[PDB]
Amino acid sequence: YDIQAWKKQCEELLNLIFQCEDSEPFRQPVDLLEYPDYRDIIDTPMDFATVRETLEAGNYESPMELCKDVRLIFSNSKAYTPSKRSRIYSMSLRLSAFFEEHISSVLSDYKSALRFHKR
Ligand SMILES: COc1ccc2nc(NC(=O)C3CC3)sc2c1
Repeated sequence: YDIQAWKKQCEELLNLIFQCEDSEPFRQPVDLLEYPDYRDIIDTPMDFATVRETLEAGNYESPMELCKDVRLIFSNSKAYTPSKRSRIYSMSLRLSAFFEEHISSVLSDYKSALRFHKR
């Protein structure tokens, strides 16, 4: 029932994501010189370095907020892809499956700890 445990769990999951070759396109903000129309489609850019920096600055209050930003990385990829068969989008789908598989226990444990705190 540790209310704070999610933070280090998220740090470790981000470390695993950075070791995945599938995270390459998502490690830093999308390069606007490479994709000049990116901001005409995507209103809120997001990337894993921004997520890691937000976490390390103490600017996430819960793992749900971190999960919302990670999911935005994947929805941006889906919105920007010209095809569902594109390389970068295909990498985003595998990385999303990996992330969802690992974040589920983090969210469950945190929500359970909060419920215990308010019992
Ligand atoms: C910024 O995130 C994405 C997501 C999907 C994505 N699909 C792409 N496709 C191409 O470049 C084709 C050779 C023409 S570039 C790209 C970039």
